[PDB]
Amino acid sequence: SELSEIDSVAGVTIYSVDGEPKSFVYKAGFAIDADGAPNAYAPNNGGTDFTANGGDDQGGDWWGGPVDAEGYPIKQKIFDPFPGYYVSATAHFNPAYSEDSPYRYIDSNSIPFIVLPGNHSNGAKLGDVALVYNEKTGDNCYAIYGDVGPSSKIGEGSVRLAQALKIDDNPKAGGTESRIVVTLVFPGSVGKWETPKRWFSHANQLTKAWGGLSRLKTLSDQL
Amino acid sequence: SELSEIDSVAGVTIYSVDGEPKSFVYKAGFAIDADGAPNAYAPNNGGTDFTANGGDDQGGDWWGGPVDAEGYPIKQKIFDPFPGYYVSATAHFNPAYSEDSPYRYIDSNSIPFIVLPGNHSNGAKLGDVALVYNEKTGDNCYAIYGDVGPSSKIGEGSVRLAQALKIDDNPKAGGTESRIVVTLVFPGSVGKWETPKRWFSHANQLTKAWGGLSRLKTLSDQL
Repeated sequence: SELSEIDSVAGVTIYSVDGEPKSFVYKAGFAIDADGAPNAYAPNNGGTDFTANGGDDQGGDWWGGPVDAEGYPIKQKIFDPFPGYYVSATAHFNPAYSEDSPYRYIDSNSIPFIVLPGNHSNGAKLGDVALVYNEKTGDNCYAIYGDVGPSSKIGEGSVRLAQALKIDDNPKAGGTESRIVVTLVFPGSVGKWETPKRWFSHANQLTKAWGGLSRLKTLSDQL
Repeated sequence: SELSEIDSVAGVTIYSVDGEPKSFVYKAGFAIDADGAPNAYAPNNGGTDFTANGGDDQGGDWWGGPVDAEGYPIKQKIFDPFPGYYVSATAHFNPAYSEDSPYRYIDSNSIPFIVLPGNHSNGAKLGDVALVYNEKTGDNCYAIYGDVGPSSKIGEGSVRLAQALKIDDNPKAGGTESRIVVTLVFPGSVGKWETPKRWFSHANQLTKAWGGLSRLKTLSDQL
């Protein structure tokens, strides 16, 4: 077999794929990561996700995004997409923008991105590209490794990636627990922030060199 | 008396203001410029503005945004805010993104920006900052010179700037022709693209040095 187990998370095996470019693959469900969307979090459950999923916004521990000097979530400004909403962070970021800016983070609503579990990146660096495939519908999309999830879970990506895969994109009730999504990651492919046009083109180039979606469909029968 | 006429458009006198930092001021209505908003234009009147307001989207003269090699408007991709909508352009732009990207242009929905009439920039360069004041309500906001309008009209700005001034922000039916908006432009203040946090902070410093909003309110009685 061209596939060799390199890792396993929550019952999902991750396989190294023989050949160039270097890649690994796994079949999992698809939870919705709204992190980075500028409407994900707001006071009093005003966002698309529950405020409490970012922590305590009243001077306790807030982990959902950047905080001020007193530990309160940053509120978006009049020049930000959703004034008064909190700034939701992703692990991948655009260095052009300050820590307190929604523009620093990857907008889950518009950018197809995958989540990898913490300590299970398997050599991938934030910004690396991937091909993502819904085996139930045939839908597929290129994506970046854009966020880090719990080390104990696997199979998660952005609101826009869900839309592209025809998976329910609602942050509260969406996603699927059915293991219908095949993710092919290209570790070492980018490793930095770049424009979506640039990384999408690169994902296309790597996928063609790797053997295309047709090869992924063939390999997916082993998963 | 601190004001000296430097220009006139559509019956609106534009005045330089004595002292540093250099500035000019005018009192005008506020038309809505949806250019740069990624939902402004789409085929078949799908955008927030009428498609015809961008020109001819059937291979003819299209001024609404970039076109392909055949002359038809560029459509947004799966990694753009509104896939399938046209790319709407502003005169001011972010050089980090390609001509065909909505991210290159100033998103009217989120960025407070003013329009100056073509051939009537009066020394201002795109990216320069301004203080904008609704004399009827007292609302005010800093903004950038973001787009170029018809040479025969004056008083126009972005959807977000309308929101900040509590003026109807609808691209089709909004804005006002009542001369209630006082715009104080700082020519030579920035003259390039930079993050909103940077230019907004600089506008705040220039306004402090210039004498604050209270000075603009007093000067507005001469307009």
